[PDB]
Amino acid sequence: KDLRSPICCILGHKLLDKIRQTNVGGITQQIGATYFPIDAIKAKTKVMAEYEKQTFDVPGLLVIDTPGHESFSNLRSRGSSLCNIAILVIDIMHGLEQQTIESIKLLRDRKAPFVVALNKIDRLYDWKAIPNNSFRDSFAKQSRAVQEEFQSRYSKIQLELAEQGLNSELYFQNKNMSKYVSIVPTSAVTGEGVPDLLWLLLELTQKRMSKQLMYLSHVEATILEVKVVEGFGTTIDVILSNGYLREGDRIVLCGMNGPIVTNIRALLTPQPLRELRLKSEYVHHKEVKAALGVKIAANDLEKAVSGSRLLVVGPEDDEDELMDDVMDDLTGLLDSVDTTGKGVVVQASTLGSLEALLDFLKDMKIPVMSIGLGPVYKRDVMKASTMLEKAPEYAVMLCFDVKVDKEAEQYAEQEGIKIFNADVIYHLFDSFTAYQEKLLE
Repeated sequence: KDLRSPICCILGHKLLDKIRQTNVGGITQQIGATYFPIDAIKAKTKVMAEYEKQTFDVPGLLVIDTPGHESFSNLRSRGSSLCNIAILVIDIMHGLEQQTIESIKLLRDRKAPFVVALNKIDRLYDWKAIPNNSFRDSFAKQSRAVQEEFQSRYSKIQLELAEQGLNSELYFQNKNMSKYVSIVPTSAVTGEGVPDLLWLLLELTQKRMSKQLMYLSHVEATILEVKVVEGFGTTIDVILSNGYLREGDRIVLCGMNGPIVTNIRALLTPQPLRELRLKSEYVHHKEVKAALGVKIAANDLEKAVSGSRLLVVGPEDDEDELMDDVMDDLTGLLDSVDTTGKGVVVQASTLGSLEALLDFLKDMKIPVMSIGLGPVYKRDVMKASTMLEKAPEYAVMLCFDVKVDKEAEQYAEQEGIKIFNADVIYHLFDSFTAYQEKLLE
């Protein structure tokens, strides 16, 4: 069979610094991701033969490495196209951070599958480490004492997980993955448990997600970043999870003001050699194939929507129809709102973030007049102005993980339009409630 390389991401507070380490093969830094060829994974999971059967039927594994929630930029309905499984990192020493708690809620709302990497086991007192060893092997070789510290901290964390509504189990004791998330103890410092983690990701993707890895005729590529690069203008960073992209390809994209159609001018990956980075930070490719994180340079990318997908226009294909098709997600979001009624104006970083926020605002019966994506401008604030006479209360903008232009802020202040901006939804809610209540007293 020709199976796709599965794609995963890490939700962490560096663990991936340890996984990406190789000792004198073929692990490559890509754009916004790191790719692990299957042979490298074999080498790194060699010690797992002691405990498990091994399966190597995929070309490799792609790890989305950016620091945010970029793996959830698209609609949840296309989630698996962007990321097959998440790794929720939890500190064994000081337990759950708040960021961890949010990540748990986000994962539940996205309905995304994940495992837990229970990191920092080295910090257990008198931990005697065996570099890059499997967990069970190093653990059996610890003192009874060390084994007991592990059990204590582990149980504390299981409690803290149960408090976020999660039941949890060590991965080799999970017989009910539908009920229990698997826990893999790791050390970013020593590398211990990393073989276990690789084996487990391989296992879950190849065994319980075989259909997701099945060969696909058509391209699957999702926009994660829209970034200016001097010499290229506005570029886009994408995850190509299926198919091929070629220099010169006619592509259509979802944009803030409608569909964009353009032609690929360059396909770019990072330049690994220091000396060559003096000449260019990138390697140009005539053609690339999944699974990879790649930067695309093309004209007219300025209004591109993060989380949107790419369609390649074939000689046979109708461009106008495809242009309509690409919009479907954003348009579906637009249909969820009544532009006529009284309501707030909403603006979000990505299709996924916009969807998560809209779902929330509907859950709270909070009406929304207008919808938007990306950085906030004065023209965007102006949308809420109409609200002021009809309702003082709804003349507000609810913004998620976006930037507000100074001009927009001054305009809002001078107009008495409230701008609430946060990177966690409940912050927005609390601010809005507070505002309404203030208006009441």
